[PDB]
Amino acid sequence: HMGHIQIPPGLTELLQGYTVEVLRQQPPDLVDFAVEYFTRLREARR
Amino acid sequence: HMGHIQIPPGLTELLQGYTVEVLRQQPPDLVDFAVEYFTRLREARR
Repeated sequence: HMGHIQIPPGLTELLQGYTVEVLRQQPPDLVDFAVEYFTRLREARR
Repeated sequence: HMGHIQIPPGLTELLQGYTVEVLRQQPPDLVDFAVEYFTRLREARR
């Protein structure tokens, strides 16, 4: 349970957008906003 | 719909932990991991 790699792929871009959203609409809460925004991202293509 | 501030409070620390989790357990997916980890954070205190 130690691992030898420390580079989260697709983590930068994804997070980046976050700052672009939470700021373009400063939500009343992040935790909840993170679950709603991401929970939907799974069905984005829809 | 423009806003004049650009500093998400409580956003750094929160995100920081993320990198500490997604890396200490490289999940099979971030989006879903973001919704599960955060969706639960709301009931953390529990």
